[PDB]
Amino acid sequence: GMSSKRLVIVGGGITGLAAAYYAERAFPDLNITLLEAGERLGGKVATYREDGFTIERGPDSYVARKHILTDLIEAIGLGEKLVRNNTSQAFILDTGGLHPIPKGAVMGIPTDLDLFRQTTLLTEEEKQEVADLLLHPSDSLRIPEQDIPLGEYLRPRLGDALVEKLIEPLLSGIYAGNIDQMSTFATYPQFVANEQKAGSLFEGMRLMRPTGQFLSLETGLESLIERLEEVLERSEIRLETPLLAISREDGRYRLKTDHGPEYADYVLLTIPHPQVVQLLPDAHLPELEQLTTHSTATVTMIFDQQQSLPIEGTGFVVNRRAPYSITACTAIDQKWNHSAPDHTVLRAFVGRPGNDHLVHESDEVLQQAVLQDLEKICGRTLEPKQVIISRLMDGLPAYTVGHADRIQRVREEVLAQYPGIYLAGLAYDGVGLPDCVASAKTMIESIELEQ
Ligand SMILES: Cc1cc2nc3c(=O)[nH]c(=O)nc-3n(C[C@H](O)[C@H](O)[C@H](O)COP(=O)(O)OP(=O)(O)OC[C@H]3O[C@@H](n4cnc5c(N)ncnc54)[C@H](O)[C@@H]3O)c2cc1C
Repeated sequence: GMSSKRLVIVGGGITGLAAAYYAERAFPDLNITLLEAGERLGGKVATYREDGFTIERGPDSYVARKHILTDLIEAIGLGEKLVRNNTSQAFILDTGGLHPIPKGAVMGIPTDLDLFRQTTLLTEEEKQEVADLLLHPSDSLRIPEQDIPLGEYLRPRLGDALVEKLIEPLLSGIYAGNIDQMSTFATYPQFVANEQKAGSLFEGMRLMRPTGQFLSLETGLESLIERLEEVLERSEIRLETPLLAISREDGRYRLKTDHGPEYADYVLLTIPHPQVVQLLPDAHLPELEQLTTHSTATVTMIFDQQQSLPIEGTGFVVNRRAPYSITACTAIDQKWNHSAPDHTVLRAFVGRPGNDHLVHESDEVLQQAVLQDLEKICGRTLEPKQVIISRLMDGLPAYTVGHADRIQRVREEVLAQYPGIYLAGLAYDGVGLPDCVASAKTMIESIELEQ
């Protein structure tokens, strides 16, 4: 039966709850305790579910192709609630107004020049320049052997205008990252693979030429959190119990909390990475000290069903140069059939790296900024019936070239200074829900080798 040894999982978001699920199965004889600092499980995942609404406060969905989360959802009995996103028309907002996303393009890279050059997003001259670059690529281009930033890869092939006006805001989406720092190999390795096969970027994207790509749940993403807790059979969940310190107990660890210590043999930290650095002072973790973040607010406005749709499609992304506080907005009721059946619901995002001060301001200042933006964008006065504001402090890390190797080195240092302490979550192996689930599964698995 039960071993003397104990696993403590720290953080009750998706990474920590997934970790407990997988730990229950991998180690029938190991004791499992989960410490969550706040009043609830779920971390960033939270769903507003009153008055027949199902409106996401944090992540709204996940990439279906990352099927580990689909598999978890099925295994725990939630498969029947899976819904896909509707596709219709999306837009880029810049200083020149609301432009439809150009047709004839894969990830903003033109594959049909005639259709693409109908766009108003670039000037005629910029369009001619994109065409000349695509059809007549320089012999001086070289396929990158080592990883380089996306912007360094893309700018010489496509020019600055297309990268700035279309690709960056398209590919960054609600996350708002900087195209010029993100890794090429870790984000879009198929660009390079296809270029190498087709001999040019334009013909590489043409190999890739063609119900949306995303999954959520009818009962809301928070129902996933709730079901995970429910299917745990022996893990002890302690809410309102932040981990405050880690000390050595002759090979084991003493974990300090407000209500007395927990003793552990294995510790999985799934909490924000700057708390990792502070909790593990004998570990030299500059990689984690230099991993930056920004904060995001979501501001959701519920309107009585509208005769003139405020946005004529699923939503828009905003060019960072334009005079707006919002970085993106979604017509939730257009994108998700289940969320708000008899209403018009808009969800705006606010916050970029190096520019997120609005997120720390009051609800009235945040709301007013979002309202002004939309009233200008939509042409008219808008009178929301209800507003739901959520704030995801330090929520998005900026992964740059060499991240994955830096995280390997962080993990080796932690294992060498604190044997039995493992890390998982959004700082490490990908920001998205499925990446975090995988992060949890792989770290649980690797404890399995070490017993
Ligand atoms: C604005 C925004 C939008 C996003 N949209 C998407 C999306 O559409 N699709 C997608 O796939 N991903 C999205 N993500 C990424 C997604 O949120 C992450 O994949 C996921 O929530 C990370 O979960 P986690 O458990 O690692 O961290 P968190 O959700 O941050 O959970 C950390 C937990 O640890 C707890 N904690 C903190 N300190 C302590 C302590 N000292 N002791 C104990 N517990 C502590 C916290 O209270 C929390 O419960 C989005 C992220 C943001 C910021």
